[PDB]
Formats: sequence, structure tokens, C-alpha cells
Amino acid sequence: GITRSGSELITTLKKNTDTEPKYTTAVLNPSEPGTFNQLIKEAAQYEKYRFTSLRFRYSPMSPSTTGGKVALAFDRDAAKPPPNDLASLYNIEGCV
Amino acid sequence: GITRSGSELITTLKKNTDTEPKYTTAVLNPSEPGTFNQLIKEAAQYEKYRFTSLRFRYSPMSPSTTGGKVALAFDRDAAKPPPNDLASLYNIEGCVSSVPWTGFILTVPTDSTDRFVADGISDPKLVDFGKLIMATYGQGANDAAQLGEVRVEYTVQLKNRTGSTSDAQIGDFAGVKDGPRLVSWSKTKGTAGWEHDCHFLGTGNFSLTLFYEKAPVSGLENADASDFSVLGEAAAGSVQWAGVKVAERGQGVKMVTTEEQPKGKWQALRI
Amino acid sequence: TRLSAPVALAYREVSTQPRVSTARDGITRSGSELITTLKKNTDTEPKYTTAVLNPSEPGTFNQLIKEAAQYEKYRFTSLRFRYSPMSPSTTGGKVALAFDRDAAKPPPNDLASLYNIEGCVSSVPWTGFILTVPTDSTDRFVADGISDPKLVDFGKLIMATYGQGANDAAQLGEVRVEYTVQLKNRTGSTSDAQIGDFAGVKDGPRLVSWSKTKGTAGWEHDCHFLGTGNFSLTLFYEKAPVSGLENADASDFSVLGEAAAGSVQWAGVKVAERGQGVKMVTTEEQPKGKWQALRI
Amino acid sequence: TRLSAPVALAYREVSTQPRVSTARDGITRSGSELITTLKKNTDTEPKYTTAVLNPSEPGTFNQLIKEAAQYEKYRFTSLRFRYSPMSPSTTGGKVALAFDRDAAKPPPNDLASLYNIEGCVSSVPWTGFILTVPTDSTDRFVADGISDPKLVDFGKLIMATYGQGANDAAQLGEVRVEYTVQLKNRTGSTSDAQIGDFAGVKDGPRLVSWSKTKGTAGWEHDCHFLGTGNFSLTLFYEKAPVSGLENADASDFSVLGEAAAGSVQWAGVKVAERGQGVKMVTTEEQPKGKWQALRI
Repeated sequence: GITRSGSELITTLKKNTDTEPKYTTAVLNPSEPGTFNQLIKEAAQYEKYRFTSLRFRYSPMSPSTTGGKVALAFDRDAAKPPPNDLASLYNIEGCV
Repeated sequence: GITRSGSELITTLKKNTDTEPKYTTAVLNPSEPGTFNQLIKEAAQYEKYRFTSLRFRYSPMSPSTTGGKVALAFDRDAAKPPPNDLASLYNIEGCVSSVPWTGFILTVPTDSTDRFVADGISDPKLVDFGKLIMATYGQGANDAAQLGEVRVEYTVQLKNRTGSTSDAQIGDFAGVKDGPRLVSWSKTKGTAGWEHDCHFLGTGNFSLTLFYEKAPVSGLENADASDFSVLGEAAAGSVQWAGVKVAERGQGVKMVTTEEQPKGKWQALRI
Repeated sequence: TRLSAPVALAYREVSTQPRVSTARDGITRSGSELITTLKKNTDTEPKYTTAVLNPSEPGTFNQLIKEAAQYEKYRFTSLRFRYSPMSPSTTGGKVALAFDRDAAKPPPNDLASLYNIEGCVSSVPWTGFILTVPTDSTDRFVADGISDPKLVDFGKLIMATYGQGANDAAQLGEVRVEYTVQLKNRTGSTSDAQIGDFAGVKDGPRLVSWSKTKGTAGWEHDCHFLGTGNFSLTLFYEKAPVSGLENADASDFSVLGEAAAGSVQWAGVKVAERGQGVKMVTTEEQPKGKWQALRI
Repeated sequence: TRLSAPVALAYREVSTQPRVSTARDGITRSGSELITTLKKNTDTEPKYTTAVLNPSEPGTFNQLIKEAAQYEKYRFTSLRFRYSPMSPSTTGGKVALAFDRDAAKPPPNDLASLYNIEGCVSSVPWTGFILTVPTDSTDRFVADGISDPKLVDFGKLIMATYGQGANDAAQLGEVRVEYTVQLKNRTGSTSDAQIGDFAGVKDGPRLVSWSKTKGTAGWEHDCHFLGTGNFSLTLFYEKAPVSGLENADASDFSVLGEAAAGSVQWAGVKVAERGQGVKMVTTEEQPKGKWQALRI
């Protein structure tokens, strides 16, 4: 048994001129190189996990004169493709 | 902060058919690859530790008709060289010895001080918690090849956090080296020319990649490694990819160039 | 009735904590040390290995030497040797421990004389036994130079092995002291570095024992090391000798110097078994010079 | 009211019995030693004489060095220096004792800075005083080689004298330690013989401190002896030097050897006051060789 806490960096979002959303997903598993860059080394030593706590902080970087929006949502089904319209995206529980 | 108890295999002691006792040391630091094979990965991401509980075990592997003895002692000064005679080793505090065919234990009292995770250039008295001394002596020619295995059951408290240290030790011929201390090079002039040979401080499957700016005298060759297989092609401006299996510390490969400090770059990994 | 015979016996040994204390006249130190490990002897007649019982003796004591350098007299109130077997139960021969109260008498020549020594115990190599020697109430001077051994040493241990078969364990066991000394008086700390010339002068712990022997090339002086470990030996020749320092039977011998009039050599000898040493050759009996042994 | 002034004060000093005992982790030794005797200084500015507070330091401790060679760590639970006057009451000047917790910082340069050190006591040379230094609860490694002094030494004593008249006593007093150390851990007895090359390597008790200084003939290495007593110094030159061993400011210096490639010298230096030493000259900075200091 072991308990660890960390704060990784998933990716940096990019501009999208089109008014339709452009999604970029990240499967949440400790042994996932796409999401975690440090937790994988310690997860390779274990074969089970349980996320006691989990949060996603979006840290702005653009100037104050940029429009558009940035949305973060969590889908508990890791195989479902991202929604195809804004309403479905916002209908996900906890989307902010 | 993180607490990670566990148990790991340091090495397997071997027969000492000679008269002089043989001492093999294993420095107790979470970043040392000689003693730790799994706590090293976790300690690479931390820059402080404290051994809440430490202890060693000896698991017999030899027949019941094996002579000689095996000793286990802990020295709180990692800088001191291994003893020179049996009496001094047996005078160390808490030194436990027994016949090879039976197992014993050695509990090491621990203090409440924090030390930096070893980098490789700092004073051992400042960053290291100590070292272990394993002695084998008094074995005849009829005894088994292997006597036993020494294991460490610990409970460390890694503190703070930082960028993960590189998992592969990149380096340069006769120059700078970065990453965990997996190998160490040495140069000795010879008939063909300067001979550069590496020694693996760890035990297991490795992967050594080389890059020669100029054509060397000869490519990678097995020195005393258990296994060896090259897959490159030695020549000017080429790279040689090889896989070396190490059973005992000090085994490695060699090369010849005839020019001291040849221009190139090498990479070592524990696959 | 029935009495079983195990394949082997395992003795667990843990280094204990020496018990030091202060008394009216001095200190009373108790502890345990390791003398040596006995070796197989495939011959009927015994092979001996001695160890003089006296504080400040590098061959016998390793830690008591340091604590006894600050004191002038001693008295062994209780000492006792023990044998720890590390060989299977299919090894023949025997192991004998005896305590000779005379530290100069050479070990006996035949097995029969060995058992006549009072208190001589013995047993098979694969079992442990204890030899406890009665003590007395007489003070003796800690070894400090060349002196009659009858006046300083309390005694001398003798270890013998014999009767082992060809296909037996290389080493049979190892002797361990368990003493309780009563150091008395006091003095400024004395350096542990034997120094003396070739004329029979010695000053310091007994680390070396020279011995002349006439030869065709010249008189050969053999520097036998009583202890076992790393030693250094600085030599000074007043007259040019036949040869410098040469490895007689020791292991890992290196010398940095030259042999000539007024020259000085510096040999870092290493000893794996008590009795090994180096040698030098000169044409002059009792040559003029100096030597200095050290445990480095 | 009235306060008399004696012609002189006599302090009777009797060597006490060090109190040794055994604890769970090690031993607790108490005793008293003599560091040095202060000397007259006919100058307003102070003249300093240091003594590093650490077991296994030949300059400071004479008997605790031997008992601390068997142990790896120490902790001064209670130490205290005292001053015994041996000069008449008509001597001017002053004597100052201060404890610098940093063992590497050089002694102050002016009198004003000397008093700013915490705990710095002082008095007239003809009266006694005691400086007691608070201790801590941190273990430190006994000196074993070249290491940062901040990591091993507990501190450093500083003794200063100044303001004495021309026709005053040659020597004013003498400092005495009164310690209670807590040695811990344990290890095989370590030899007390400093050994190292000229490249900055040292291994053993701090008996010597080399120091380079460029000169017209070549780089001069001065072998300063921290302690006071009889010493021997074996040197090995790989390249022929400009000159061998010469007496710089020591007393009764004798050397048996020659200066040349591969040669070895052997100088029995004698020191009457801490800081005296010998010298040698070479044309190569950081020459190749070895040296070995010993207290014989």
C-alpha cells in the first residue's frame, strides 16, 4: 500500500478560430503517458489504484483581449467519443 | 511526503574458496543502484529521505554440508573502506554471523535526521546513512557456487519533491556524465592503443548505446559479462547498440580507439 | 540410550557490548574478541598456532590494545576461550585448546605431550567447547618493549589441529576470547608503533619478530608479523645491504624505495595469516639501522 | 569597602580520575586535559592560539584520542575551560577565552571584534576564571580524514593575550579542559597515523597541515604540526625535488635519507610549541608523493 499526491501538467490548450468546439481528450489512468508524466514510474510498480481525490485547474496564459471559451468536463466512460455540439458538452455533469 | 515500506534483494553472496575473506559493500542510500532496484525510481523524484525502520535478512541457498561462515555488519560511516581483517569486522557494533546454510537477521537502529538523496559528488558522511558489509570466508572446493541472498526490508520517508531525474545515464567519453550512476568508465593504454572499458555498478539487463566520431580500432566486446550481443557497426560517424547482461558488480564491456578521450557520446539504461 | 548426530550445527554469534566501569585504582573492561580461524591439517601430528595473552598484543586483542595504552599494569580477573564450529559433521580429526602459563616455551612436539598440559580440552571439529583458565591475583606490566616474557605475559594460548581427511572442510572453526581485565595505574598515552634496531632493541607493541639465519648470500633477517592485517615497515640502512625488502611468504607486498647506504625503504606489507613476513639480506651480522612497524 | 590585592595567588592542581561508564548506545567518559600555556604579549593587539574541540584531535586531547579511536560519533554533553594563573600580581595586560562555534573562521583581527563573540570572558593574567560553553544535542562524526570542519568539529577555542609590560612574567597561565563526552556506535580500532599525498588527501588524526606558498626557488610546502610533542614524518618523492626536508622553525630536527627520484626521507621532528614545522621545496605545484605523520 502507498498513497501519493501530485500536481502534473497535462497539456497547453491552443486557439481555435472556428466557433465549433475542438476537443482534446486525456484518459485518466496512472499508467497513461498522455496524462501523467511522473505517476507512471510509480504506477508501474503496482497493479491497482483508487483516486481518493482529483481536481483539474486551468491556469490562464492569454492576454486580457482574447475571446472564445475554454471548457473542462469529465466523462466517466473512457471510450465514449467527445460530444458533437455545445449543448451535449455542457450537459455533462460538473462541466465548467 | 510519502512513506514506502518494502523488501528488495541486494545481491547473492558467492563462494570464497581463497583464504582471505572477501568483503562486498552496499551503501545505504535510496538513490544507490547497487542496493536498490525499485526504491531508486521513487527516490529519483524526491530530494530527501529518512529511514524510519531498517533491517537486513540472509536467506540460505547452500546445502547443509557447506563449510565457512557469512557475516553482516552495518557501518555508520559510509566513507570508511572495508575492514582488513576478521577481528575488526567482528568488533563492529551489531555484527551477526552464521553458517551459510542457515538464515539470520540484522536489525539496524535508526535515528531521526533527514539527509539529501545522493547525487554522487557530495560528502558520503553528509548524505548517506551508512553502508553494509557482507563477508564470506572459509569455503572449500566442494561447496556450492552460491551461499545465499541478502535482502533489505526498509521503511523510508521520502520528503519534498522535484523534477524526476533522468532514467537513462547519458554521458561523454572522458568527460561529463549525468543521470543515475549506472556505469563507470576507465582508460588504460595498451598494445593496440587506449582501451576504454566500462563497469556496471548494477546487476541486471542493460542497454549500452555508443556513438563514435572517428572509426575506432575495434567495436564493443565482451570483457567478463554473462551475456552479450552487439547489433551495430563500428566505423567513423556510426553508432553501436548492444545489450549486456550483468550477474555480478564490475562486469562490463570494452573498446579500443588508440586516441585518448575520443570524441563521442554514450548512453546506459537498465532495461 | 539413542543419541542422534546432526548433519551440522549452527551457532549464532552476535557482537556484544563491552562493559566498561571505573573502580578505585583504574577501570574494569569486559568484552570478547576473535583470535583466528583454525585450518585443516591432514596429518597425524598436530600443527600449532599460538596467541600470547597480554593486553597491548596486536595478535590477540584488537580493541583492548587501545584502552590498555593508557595504563601501566593489568590483571585478568576472568578469561575464557570458546570454539565455534563451521564444518559439517562428517569431518574427522580433532581440535585441542591448551593454556601454557609460560609464554616462552615452544609448543609441544608430539601429540602425547600436548594432552599432559593442565586443562587441555579437545573435541571433534564439528562441535563447540569452552576452555576456562583459572586466574591469579598478581599484577603484571603491560608490554612496552623487549623484556623477559615470564615477567609480563600472563600466558599463551595453543591451538592444534590434526587427523582431518583429505576431502574435509578447508577451515574447521574459530576461537573467541571472553575476558575481564583490570587495568590499573595511568600514564600519558603511548604511541602504538614498534621501533628498534637490529641489535635486539624493541620499543612498543609486539607487531614484529625478527630472526636471523645464516645463508650463502648472507645473514637473512625475516620480519615475521605476529598479527594479521595491513602493516607498513620503514627501514633505514646505514651500510649498503645485499638486497632490499623482498616478499618471503606474505601477500600483496609493495615497497617504495631503494637499497643503498643511507637510503630508506617503505614497504606496505599485507598479511592474511599470522606468521607471514618479509626478508632482507646483509653481509654483516647484527647490521646497523632502524625499523618501524605500524598497523596501517 | 576595602578589597586587598595579594602579591600572588597559588592554585593547587591534582590530576583527577577520569570517570568512565557504559550506557545503552556507547560510553560516557569524563576527565580533564591541558591544552597549552599562554605566553606574554607586549603588544596592544591580541595574539591568538586556537584548539579545535573534537575527539581524536591530538592538539586538544591527549588521552581521549585513544578512547575515541574505537567509536564513530560523539556528543559533548558538558565541557568547560579553566585558567590557572602562574604569574605575580604586578603583571598587566589581559587574557581572553572565547568559543567560536565555527571551526574554520580565522580568529578576529582587532580587539574590538574579539569581545563581540558570545560568551567571551576575560580577566587579569594573575587571577583564575572559568568559561563554560553551552552544548547541544547533535551527533557529529569523529575526525577521520579531510572533511568540511562545519560538519565534524563542535567548535574551536580561542586564547588571546595582550597589554603585558616589557618586564613581565615570560608565561602567564595555562588552560585546562573539563569535558564529558558521549561516544557512540563502534568500529574496529583505527590506526592513529595521518597519511596522504600532496593533492589535498588526508586520512587519519589531524597531526599535520600542509600549506603551499610560491617562492623564487619554487613552491614551498610547510608541514605545520598542530600538536606539541615528538613526531616522525616519512616522505616519498616521485620526482626529484629542489631540496629535501629542512627545519623551518621547529626544534631538534633530524632527517635520515636523501632527496631524489624514488627516494624516501625519515625526519624525527620535535615541536616545543604548536604551529612549528618543517619545509620542503619543489618546482612542481601539487607534486606527486606521499607522507605519513606519527606521534613517536
